[PDB]
This record gives sequence, structure tokens and C-alpha cells, in this order.
Amino acid sequence: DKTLRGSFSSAAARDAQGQSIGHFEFHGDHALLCVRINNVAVAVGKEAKLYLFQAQEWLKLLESSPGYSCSERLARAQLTVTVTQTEHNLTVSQTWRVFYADKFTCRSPQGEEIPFEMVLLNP
Ligand SMILES: *[C@@H]1O[C@H](CO)[C@@H](O)[C@H](O)[C@H]1NC(C)=O
Repeated sequence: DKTLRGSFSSAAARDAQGQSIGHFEFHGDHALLCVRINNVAVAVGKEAKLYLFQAQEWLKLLESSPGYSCSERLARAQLTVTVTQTEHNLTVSQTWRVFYADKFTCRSPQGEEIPFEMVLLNP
């Protein structure tokens, strides 16, 4: 299992073409990633989204020449969630890597960062 607290940042996401939140590995066919936020209106206003990549697929994208554009690489995520509620549970079926992006990432006042808590459960 894993627990992480932090904040989703438009600046961090724009800087790296997706803000890297974390990574995880698990044994078995399914795991549950639970994401909690309080500021839903700010997330909806930014079109906040999470992108999950299988780290082997993500590495293949980064090793491609010339390389994918910001939007094309995020469109190749294995799983996504559009952040519209205080909690979203993602069933991850099969290392995995999690990224945050919003309407400013692949392009206006960018507002403030969105605090979050993420819990990963392996069953
Ligand atoms: C996420 O999973 C937890 C644990 O089963 C549950 O308590 C919670 O209600 C779920 N939330 C949503 C939005 O499905």
C-alpha cells in the first residue's frame, strides 16, 4: 500500500508536460488508487485530470524519436480520470506512474495549487 499527500500544480505540469505525482508496483491483477481533494470547483475550472501509464509503455514513448507532443503523449495513457468530485477511485488492472495535467499543460491566470491525498490499496 501507499499514502501520499501533496498538491497538483499547473506550473509543475506545464514545466514537465505532466506533473509526476508518484509511482507504484503491486502483485496481482488489480489495485485501487483513491484520490481525495477538497477544492472541486478549482479542479473543474482547470479541467484537472490524472494520467496513469505503465512505466514500460511510458519509457517507450519517451524513447521515441523525434518524440510525441505534450497532448499526443498524454492521449497514450493507459488510464485517466477527470477530476470532478471530492473522491475518485481508479481500478488499476494489469510499475505504474501517475501524472497530473490540466488545460494549461499543453498550451491566463493559473490560480493556486490543489491539495490532494492519494491512497493505493493492493487488493
Ligand atoms: C473508494 O473506495 C473506498 C474503499 O472501498 C470507499 O469507502 C469509497 O466510498 C470509494 N469512493 C468512491 C467515490 O467510490
